[PDB]
Amino acid sequence: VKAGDWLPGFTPREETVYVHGGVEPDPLTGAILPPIYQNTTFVQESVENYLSKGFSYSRTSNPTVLSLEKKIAEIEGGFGACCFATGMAATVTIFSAFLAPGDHCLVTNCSYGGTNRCARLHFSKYNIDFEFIDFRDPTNVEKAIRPQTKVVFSESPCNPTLYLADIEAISQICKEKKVLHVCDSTFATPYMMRPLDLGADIVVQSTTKYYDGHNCTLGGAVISSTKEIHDKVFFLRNVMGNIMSAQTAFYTLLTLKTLPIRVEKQSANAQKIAEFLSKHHKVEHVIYPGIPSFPQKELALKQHKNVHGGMLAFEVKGGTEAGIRMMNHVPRPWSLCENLGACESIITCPAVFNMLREDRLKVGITDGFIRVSVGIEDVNDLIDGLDYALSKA
Amino acid sequence: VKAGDWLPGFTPREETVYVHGGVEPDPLTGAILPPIYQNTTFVQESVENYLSKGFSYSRTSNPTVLSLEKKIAEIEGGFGACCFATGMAATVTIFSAFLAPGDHCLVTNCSYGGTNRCARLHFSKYNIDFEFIDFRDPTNVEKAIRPQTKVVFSESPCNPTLYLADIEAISQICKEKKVLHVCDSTFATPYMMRPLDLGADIVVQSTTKYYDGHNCTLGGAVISSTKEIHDKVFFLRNVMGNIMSAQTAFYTLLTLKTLPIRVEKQSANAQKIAEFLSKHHKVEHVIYPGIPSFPQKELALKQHKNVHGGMLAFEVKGGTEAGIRMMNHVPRPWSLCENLGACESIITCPAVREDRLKVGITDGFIRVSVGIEDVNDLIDGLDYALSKA
Amino acid sequence: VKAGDWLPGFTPREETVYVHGGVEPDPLTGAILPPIYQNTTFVQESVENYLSKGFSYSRTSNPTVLSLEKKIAEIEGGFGACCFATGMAATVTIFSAFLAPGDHCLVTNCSYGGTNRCARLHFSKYNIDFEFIDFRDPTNVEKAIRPQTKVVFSESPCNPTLYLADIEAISQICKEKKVLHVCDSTFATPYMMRPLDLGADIVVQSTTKYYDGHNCTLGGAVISSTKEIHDKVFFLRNVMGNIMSAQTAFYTLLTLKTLPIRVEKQSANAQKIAEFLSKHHKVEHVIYPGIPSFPQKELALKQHKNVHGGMLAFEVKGGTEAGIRMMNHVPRPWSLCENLGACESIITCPAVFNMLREDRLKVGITDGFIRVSVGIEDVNDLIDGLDYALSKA
Amino acid sequence: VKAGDWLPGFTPREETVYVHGGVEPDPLTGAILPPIYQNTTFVQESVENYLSKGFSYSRTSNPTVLSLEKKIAEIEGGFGACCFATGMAATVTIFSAFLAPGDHCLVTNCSYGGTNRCARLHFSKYNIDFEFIDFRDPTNVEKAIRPQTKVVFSESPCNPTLYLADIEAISQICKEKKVLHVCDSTFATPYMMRPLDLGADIVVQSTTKYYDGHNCTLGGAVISSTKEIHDKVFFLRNVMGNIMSAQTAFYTLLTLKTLPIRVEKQSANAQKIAEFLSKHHKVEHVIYPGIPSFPQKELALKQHKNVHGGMLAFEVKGGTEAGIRMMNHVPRPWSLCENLGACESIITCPAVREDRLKVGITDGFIRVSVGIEDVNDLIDGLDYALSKA
Ligand SMILES: *Cc1c(COP(=O)(O)O)cnc(C)c1O
Ligand SMILES: *Cc1c(COP(=O)(O)O)cnc(C)c1O
Ligand SMILES: *Cc1c(COP(=O)(O)O)cnc(C)c1O
Ligand SMILES: *Cc1c(COP(=O)(O)O)cnc(C)c1O
Repeated sequence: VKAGDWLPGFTPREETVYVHGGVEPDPLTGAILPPIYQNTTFVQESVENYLSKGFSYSRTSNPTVLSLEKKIAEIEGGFGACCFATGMAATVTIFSAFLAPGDHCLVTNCSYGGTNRCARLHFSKYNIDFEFIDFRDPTNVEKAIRPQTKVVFSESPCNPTLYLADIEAISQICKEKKVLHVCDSTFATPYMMRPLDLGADIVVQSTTKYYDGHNCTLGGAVISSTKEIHDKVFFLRNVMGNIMSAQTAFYTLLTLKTLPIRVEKQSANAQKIAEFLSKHHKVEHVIYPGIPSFPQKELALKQHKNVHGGMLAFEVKGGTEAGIRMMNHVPRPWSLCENLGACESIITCPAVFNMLREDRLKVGITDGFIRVSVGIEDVNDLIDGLDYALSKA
Repeated sequence: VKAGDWLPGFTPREETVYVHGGVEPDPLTGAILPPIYQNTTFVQESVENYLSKGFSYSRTSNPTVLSLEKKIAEIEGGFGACCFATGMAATVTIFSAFLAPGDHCLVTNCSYGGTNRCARLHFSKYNIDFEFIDFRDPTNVEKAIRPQTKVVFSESPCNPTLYLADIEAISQICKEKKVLHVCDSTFATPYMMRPLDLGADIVVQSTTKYYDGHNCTLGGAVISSTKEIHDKVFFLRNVMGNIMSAQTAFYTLLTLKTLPIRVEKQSANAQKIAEFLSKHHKVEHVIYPGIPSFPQKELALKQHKNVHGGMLAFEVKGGTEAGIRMMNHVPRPWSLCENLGACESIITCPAVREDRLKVGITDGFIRVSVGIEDVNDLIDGLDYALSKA
Repeated sequence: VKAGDWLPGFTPREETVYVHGGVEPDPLTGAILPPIYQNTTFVQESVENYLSKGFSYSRTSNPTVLSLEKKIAEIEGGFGACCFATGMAATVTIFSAFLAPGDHCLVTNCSYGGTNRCARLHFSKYNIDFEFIDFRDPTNVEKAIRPQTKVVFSESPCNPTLYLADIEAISQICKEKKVLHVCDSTFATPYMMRPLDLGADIVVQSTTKYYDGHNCTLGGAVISSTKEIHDKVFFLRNVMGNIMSAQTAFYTLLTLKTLPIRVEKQSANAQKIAEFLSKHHKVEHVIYPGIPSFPQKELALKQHKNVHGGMLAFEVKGGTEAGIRMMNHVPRPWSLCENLGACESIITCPAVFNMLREDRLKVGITDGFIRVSVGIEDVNDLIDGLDYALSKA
Repeated sequence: VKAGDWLPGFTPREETVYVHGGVEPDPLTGAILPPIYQNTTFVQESVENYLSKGFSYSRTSNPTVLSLEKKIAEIEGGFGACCFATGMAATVTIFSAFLAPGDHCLVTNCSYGGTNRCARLHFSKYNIDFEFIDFRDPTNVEKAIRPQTKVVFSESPCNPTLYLADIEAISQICKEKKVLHVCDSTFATPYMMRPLDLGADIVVQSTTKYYDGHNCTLGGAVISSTKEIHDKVFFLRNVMGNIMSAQTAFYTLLTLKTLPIRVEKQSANAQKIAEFLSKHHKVEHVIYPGIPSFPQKELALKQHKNVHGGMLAFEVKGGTEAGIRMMNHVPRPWSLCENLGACESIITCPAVREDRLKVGITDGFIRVSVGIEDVNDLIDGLDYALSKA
């Protein structure tokens, strides 16, 4: 074994895979990072040697994007990954590939807003029936499967309610039923939970959130457990032209290296903040998978590795008015905006940042429902700011 | 009127719009170029001031992408534009927005391969009927329109045959029929043909090609004639997650500035190369709108402005094997690859299928993208290559 | 000869060199554009194979920067090129390499402000004597050469007066005198004049201006006629750590492709604008190498190929007050700012955008002296805006 | 105090400054990250409003670079910071600004190679006398100060020996002597040592190393304790044309956010690797501030905060050939290259010169940059490599 070779028969440990996975020094120059292939087209040597060097057009595939895809397939435990302009585009590509008119698709009722909206507002017009059910109980899913069900789409934890789905149990049901199991583990990251290890057929990620974790790029990823699934997604990406760009792939290859340490820090910070809010006289409920009153504590302890994540939610006593005063008074370092998973701590109120009382209520997004993405700042500053805002609420 | 203002009541001339349309110096700093908003989210000042600064999340809209969209809307003469990760995503978004199960869509039979394939192989599974017809006679279009027809999709010039479609007549037909006319004018560029000026309801562009013209970025654009259409596209883009990145948009804002002079040069070179090939004994036919042998020269002279474009095609005597030997022996500066519209001259023979000769792509059919190299190097390379055919 | 080879024994024509010079498809993937080597360090195969792949540290050299350097050396007719963070850094590196205390350096008295300032304010403290003389007459230079003269630094055309220097004649003198001839041909571009073809030893370029021509990047280049000179510059760049970045190199590799067509359009526009101003009753003098009253018309016709450039200057009747009203009233498309050579037409007043009357007068930068960089907009818009501003002056 | 404001009278804690220092949401859009001002010039509103928006030309200053400079000034506790294309340009600019013919400058004898070489081989031709001495005893510094001495240049820890300099004592010596103290704390990072807090007049940083920590960018920074010093540096940077690019500054603004957790991890790994090597029979000596065998452990415990850093060094028994065989057989995840401070673990043996052993770099001297990989992979690779020594 020489410098540049890995030791044979060794599987690199996890953090090493985050640092190096799917990437070796440039063969041509030894460049330690992958060069950015900011180019549209790739010259062919001859008609007979078409694609011999593996590339022809970046809408189809691109060397930088491919390096990122390989690293992501390694980190998530999948056969192959496909990288997309956004997480919404990865989601939409799954829905586009595996559903046809007359098909049934069970979706967690607490899915990300955008996922729900793309299902109801758009894909339903193709006479695809999306049924949104409670995924907390796996028997609910098992018995909601119909003969037209082709896809079961789980999310865990859920955006923003933080409800968990038992991925292993649902995967068990879907295998027995011969149904595709797709799971959106954006809130979890592979550091906390890898649905493909838990039996999922497909994982969808918004790399915008934690993969990036820097509020820098948009991106999506579809990680497939088999070559058939992977090739289907690959084909449809080429057709829908929603592939990720080389520059975004570079950014994400760079930010993935620190995902484990980032998520550890965010999660410790979030554990402390959730405990603080748990004791606060102005706070009505606190949802965080790591505090002992979490209603799905057992599933969390079963399913979450290392951490319980950077996301939490709470409710301020007083209702919408108090929540709004609180939001309007949360100071820096906090940011009042959308997105999550970033180094920068973010706070938002999903119910004021278009629908009706009863929907957001049945969903769990109450009127004072504040969603919180914890970053890597000093937790004492973050709690100072929350405490101030709360005294103002 | 002081420094930094456009004169009220005056309209910039064409090239000025390419340089400056949709962009002003940065209000905060005066930066002559718009900064790159390489950021995903935008901080809101309060709950009630939500969106007061115009942005929330870059998947929905981004300032750099918006400046490019304003430029493109100005260049193509439309109400609004939306920018996409690719031309194929733009096309797909039109299909997704304006078709439903049971609808009918007429598509030019000589469309870009990708368009034909996403229609026939994906959207057709939603029980959408795509009919491919010959758009060279607008009477065909008029006769083929059904009551379920929602979209007529033209492309002019066509890839790779360079067939032309009469955008104005087709638009009058669709207006009378209240059907949406979408035109893919990627091969023309707005510098030679603007379908919105000719009555098209929507324009689709692969900005990858000429807008970029540098082999650098991928991109797509949908330019909408009306606010209703543009709002629909915008909403669907947000739902599809196929918006263009801010970095890409910065690149394209940069490269658009030289589109007029780039296309002037490419078309000069293309005219010269077409005349050269028109005389070569190894060459069966030459297709370029700028030579008298062009079948649709009347429509060409009516519809094309400034130039006849950087794209041409030609047939080499001897069929597929001849074309292949030529390709294998085309020297630099030519590049054998995909893509078109670049400063780098590109040659390809898409053949290397009885529906090919129905789509007009024959055995020795060679599509040629003329760049801005010295035309003598390009012609000398072509002449050598042909000596090996 | 196969696809990917050039025809043997052919020298590619000029515009072809701008499009392709110093760049071939990526050997590894066939990528038509050079990949961006956004990386600091390059992995070595072994101790004995150190530098075998040619790179180790991007402060010293970088593959993207090297591609740009090769293209630039081709376009300018030099042995080798060295690319720098800015044009000021290239200039400073020349001054740093070839002057020592006690040395004499003749500089054109109408050099770029920054060049003059770095000479007087900084390098003079090393007891280097910079003598600034009129370069319009080559005999002035010949007879101003002293035994301590090591460097003759010409600029042509000059920023902003547009004075020309007879590069061939000065090169002749410097050869006979055994003195280094450096020429800053930023205003000219190699499309109009290549001092290395005219006998210069070194060419300095601010690639910020026309190489870029898009107001996008900063950059500098030093093109050396011999390997000795080139290696000296290379060493000193590594030591002073002012190399250009891979990303800026990519941008410039991309913008160089259109330099010929850009400069043709800018120059036609500038010829028209200079004629218009030549006829304008509010304009006192107009300087443009292309109009028939240019005082150095003969040298211009001798020395300029294809074009007379995008730069012009004029003076408004009325003095500083009229000039200021005019500047304050020039509308878009014009931009009131610094820089030049860009697609965007730019106007500025060097004498109000810190010194004294008599210096700016002896220099030629009069009080109403407006410098104009013409872009590629529609010339009718540009003349409309100038005419408006002038009616306002 | 509403959303978007810092509480008046409060000072952010350390890690918060790494995330947020010197940056606010974009006033125009609310963009949570500052846009990239990839532009050369800035449009002025009028002749008299010249510079009213703060910018004119990116060689002189640029908004992205300025936001990074504000962050860095906050992190290092200085009046101001200027950013440069590289660490070497920062060092060079200090030498250019503060030395003149006939001046004297004391420089640590175990400085980074580049610093020693730009002094001995370039600036010495301006009749500037550079004296290289042993900074481990501040009495040496005090005794070596001449009336022509203008700059004392310390570096702590030193590259590659990891010698420490007592920044506080040296600063007191230079204060009494009214000589400028510049400290290159590149190896320490402000997370472990901030020389400005210890009395240094100037800090120089290669942001290439830990500030970046990703092997991505080159960069330098000069942090000035006073406005006089900072204005001098700024003026000279404008004259030298060696400012940092806006894109680089964007990258570094990004990577700085994780510097604390990166360095925490690297130093944990480094402590474990040093303890491992301290026990290996093939290893002569191990140099890491965090083990009891460290000669300057008292100064280490006094001057280092939080961690003892990601850098270590060690000597392999058998000399140069042993070190070389080890290097040739260090496996992945290790990278054999230059640079340090990255998430990617890097190893090198700078030897492959009687002044080497005067500068303390022996035959089997191996400098090691510990990244954030799993320490077991790193130790296993080192153990194999050593089995081949
Ligand atoms: C944000 C999100 C998405 C959408 O991904 P984008 O990158 O914003 O398009 C999908 N799933 C979850 C859980 C998400 O949070
Ligand atoms: C290439 C092309 C497209 C597709 O655009 P992409 O950017 O490659 O996805 C659409 N129409 C035409 C005419 C095209 O040539
Ligand atoms: C602008 C200029 C320079 C300086 O180059 P920068 O890129 O601005 O540092 C040098 N010479 C001339 C003629 C110039 O115009
Ligand atoms: C590398 C280094 C430098 C030089 O910085 P660059 O960015 O490589 O130019 C200066 N000081 C130390 C300690 C260094 O290690």
